[PDB]
Order: sequence, then C-alpha cells, then structure tokens
Amino acid sequence: ENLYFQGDLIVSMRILGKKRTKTWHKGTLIAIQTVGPGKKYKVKFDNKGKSLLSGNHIAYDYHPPADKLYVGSRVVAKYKDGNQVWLYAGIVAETPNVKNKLRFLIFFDDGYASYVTQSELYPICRPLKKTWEDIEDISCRDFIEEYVTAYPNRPMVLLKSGQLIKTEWEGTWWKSRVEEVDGSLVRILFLDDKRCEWIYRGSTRLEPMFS
Ligand SMILES: COc1cc2nc(NCCCCCN(C)C)nc(NCCCCCCN(C)C)c2cc1OC
Repeated sequence: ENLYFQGDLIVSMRILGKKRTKTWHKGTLIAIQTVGPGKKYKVKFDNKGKSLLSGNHIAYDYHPPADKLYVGSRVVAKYKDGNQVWLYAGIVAETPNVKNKLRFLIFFDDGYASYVTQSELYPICRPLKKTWEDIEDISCRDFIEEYVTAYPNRPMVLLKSGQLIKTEWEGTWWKSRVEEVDGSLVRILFLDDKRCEWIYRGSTRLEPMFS
C-alpha cells in the first residue's frame, strides 16, 4: 500500500537520506510503501537522485534534545577533515557529562571516533531494535554490540602524553606514541609515517587494552 503517515513521518517532509556513498544528504520524502511488515521510504534528494530507502537509512533534519539520546542511539553526525564536511552514520557511545565537557562521543560506522555537540547530530527515523545491526563492517559491529550492551562497564587503558605503545593498523601492531588525551579518546602518533589518529581508550587497537 502507499501510506501518507508512518509513526511521526509524513509524506512531503524534508528529511536526510543515506546515499550509496554512505554519506547523507537533504531530500524530500515523496512516498511511503508497505509490503507486509516491511516499510520503504522514497526520497527525492535536493541535488541529484531518487532512492527507495529502509527506515534506518533516513534521518530527521533536526537536532534531538539530550533526553532522546541514549548510549546506542543511531545517529548521523557531521565530520570535517578540512573542506571535506559531510554527514555519516554512527552510534552514541557517551552522553554529555563533566568528564567529557558535556559532549557526545560518536563511534562512526567506519571505525572513526569523535566528540560532537547537539548541533552536529541528527536522529535516524526508524533505527533497528539492535541499533548496531546495520553496521556493514563486522569487527566495528561486534565491538559496538559488546560496548553498548556492557555499558557502563567500560574497561579503558589510562594513558599519558609521551607514553610509547603498540597501536593496531590494518591487522598489525605499529610503534606509536600518546600525543594527547581528551576524555575517552587518545590521539596516537604512528611513528612510521608520523600521522595521528583519535582512538577510543577502550579499543583493542591499543595493545595495552588488547592485553
Ligand atoms: C580532524 O583531525 C583529523 C582528521 C583525520 N582525518 C582522517 N581522514 C579523513 C577520513 C574521514 C573518515 C570519515 N568518517 C568519520 C566517516 N584521518 C586521520 N588520521 C588517519 C590515521 C592514519 C594513520 C595511519 C597509520 N599508518 C601506520 C598507516 C585524521 C586525524 C585527525 O586528527 C589528528
């Protein structure tokens, strides 16, 4: 059937949709279609394209209050490396507290981690019951499942700037150094190529956590 209404979704509403690039883009919900329990959402993207999307591949074009965001909430968050300024899917790992200076920790689907503010977050419209089950990468997916379900039990390694440690990259250990800690995140310098990465201090990519 064609629906005009589904939960708090209404045809002709402005919405974010997931493109095949895995980045999310502003569009218009132009149809809702049912097939038994199954629901699909037809989006007309503002620049280029129509897609027929699952409810977990559309996001509201508003910022939720803090009260509607939990550890495990499925979100789209802004990420910015220079002029590359894009919306990507992730999971809320941490809600605002004194220790994180009232920020949201996001674990992106691609294994990047970042603190963001409310103004950087959009809620996914129809997340899965197990929010993490639509993370394509199995190792990220299994990690987030364990993290979210054990929360607030979070083994983390206490690290200090200058500390020499082994960090995982593409399935091997690399000589590295702790450059900076910011709440639950450590900035690791890989000594081989002199590049940095922000890593969750409870990640098994940190050899001390792994052991
Ligand atoms: C803003 O500051 C940073 C931005 C970085 N951006 C990228 N890339 C852009 C891809 C974005 C992904 C999008 N996702 C979230 C959806 N990468 C970084 N570091 C890569 C690590 C290489 C280590 C390599 C180690 N050797 C041994 C191979 C970055 C570090 C940064 O801080 C120090």
